[PDB]
Amino acid sequence: HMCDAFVGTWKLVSSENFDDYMKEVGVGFATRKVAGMAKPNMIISVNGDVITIKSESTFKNTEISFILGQEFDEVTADDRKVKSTITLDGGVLVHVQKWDGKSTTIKRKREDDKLVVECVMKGVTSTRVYERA
Ligand SMILES: O=C(O)c1csc(COc2ccccc2Cl)n1
Repeated sequence: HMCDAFVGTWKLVSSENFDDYMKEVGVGFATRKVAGMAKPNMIISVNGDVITIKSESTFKNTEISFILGQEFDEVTADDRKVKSTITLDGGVLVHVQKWDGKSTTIKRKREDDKLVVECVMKGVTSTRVYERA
């Protein structure tokens, strides 16, 4: 019953500061423009201890499966090769990505009927809000 309130199909409904977050991460112009247009659907499922998060969009379909606290290799939608660890901290899914001596964190939280995604790199934060599909 780990992650129950996250499981489902979610659709992006608002974004703030994502272009700047992507700039901070190092994403180039053309990828920022096309990625920034996307309205992904995020599909979260759990089977035993394994959590799967899929994102589907016209930019780039992704899928990660993981066990909380157990590092895995991830190729991000912007083509970074990162080492990721996802944990639950006080009901918040915390997804840390390490690459080339850098770090970024993606937090996912249930707030009312929304799933709120906060992406932080150095001093730059982007907030992306999803609704049930
Ligand atoms: O909500 C997510 O899954 C999520 C937020 S940030 C991310 C990985 O980073 C990118 C993804 C697409 C374009 C540019 C970047 Cl930097 N995934």
